[PDB]
Amino acid sequence: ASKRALVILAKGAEEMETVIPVDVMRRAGIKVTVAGLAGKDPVQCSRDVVICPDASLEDAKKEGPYDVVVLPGGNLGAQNLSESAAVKEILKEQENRKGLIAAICAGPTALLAHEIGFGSKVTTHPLAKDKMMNGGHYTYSENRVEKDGLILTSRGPGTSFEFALAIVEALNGKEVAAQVKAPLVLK
Amino acid sequence: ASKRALVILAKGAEEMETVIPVDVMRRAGIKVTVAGLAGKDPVQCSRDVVICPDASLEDAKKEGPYDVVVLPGGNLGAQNLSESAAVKEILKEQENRKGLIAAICAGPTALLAHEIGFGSKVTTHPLAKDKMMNGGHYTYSENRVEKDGLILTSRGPGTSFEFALAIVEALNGKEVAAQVKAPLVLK
Repeated sequence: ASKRALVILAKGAEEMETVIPVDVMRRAGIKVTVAGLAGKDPVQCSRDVVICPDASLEDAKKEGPYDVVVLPGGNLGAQNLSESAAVKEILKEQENRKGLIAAICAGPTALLAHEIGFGSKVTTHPLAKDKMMNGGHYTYSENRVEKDGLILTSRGPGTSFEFALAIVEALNGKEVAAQVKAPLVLK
Repeated sequence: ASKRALVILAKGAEEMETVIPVDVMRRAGIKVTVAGLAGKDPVQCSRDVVICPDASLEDAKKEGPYDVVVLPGGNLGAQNLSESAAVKEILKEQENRKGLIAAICAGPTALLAHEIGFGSKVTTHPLAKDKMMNGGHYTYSENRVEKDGLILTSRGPGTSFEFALAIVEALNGKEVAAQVKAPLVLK
């Protein structure tokens, strides 16, 4: 079987947190769709790297369901994800069907904005903790990667590989994750 | 002073090895130019991530000199860099002016193709070692990041942050590198 992943790309997204998971998941044989929040046009990321999405979020959502919905970080990117009604719908449906939801660095704050996974233990970038914890709807963790059921979170660009490999393990198992990890030269 | 970096992007380049250094260098205040080898059109990377270069290599080379020329990996990308006469010229001029040259994973094999930095200690991805060592023109290292004078090399996607931070330290110093590293959440 071939798992499917939806990565939602918005203006201001952290490019490393977008590309590392996309790349690693594809190395794991996961069919990944990089969906542009604003449409099919190129997206200017946080450090000006411009990525051309595979399709618009509008079209991509029509090709669901996905085994995992991935939310990259980047403050401005996360804010755009948090303000999107389309994102809210996708996350609510994914949660309802018991599908994996993964967010990294500032990305988890989008879960808060859409009231997703309340009651879960989560982590975020240290600078995004206060925002994420507003209201005490989650229990905070300092672990590099935190997985509480179907809510998988991570802390920053530097934890992107661990984050991606955790997604791979959840979808394709520990063996596949180990096989994909080796050639990456991660110590 | 504001250092300048030239990142040469070719079809088949490893997107993580392209984006991590670009992102990290920009966080370090380095003026980075993502130059498309084939032109100004979007580049399809090794794991299908499509990046739109800031400019064509042709135009970018006219805005030199650069404090560092960066060669991402990815077998097909490295091969394209190795076959480019334009790349050969840029690297030879950078070497001649005693400018830093950085290559990662499969990227160093391009140095071999253009006879750059012979006699230097270098590292590459384990799978690129035999190609790099053809003729014994370099001395091989297993270090995650190897720097011998103006030739800086690294092993793979998983060493991209160390590689990028080494470039930052060489250009802007140890203090700046430490400041940029902290928010990345690298352990």
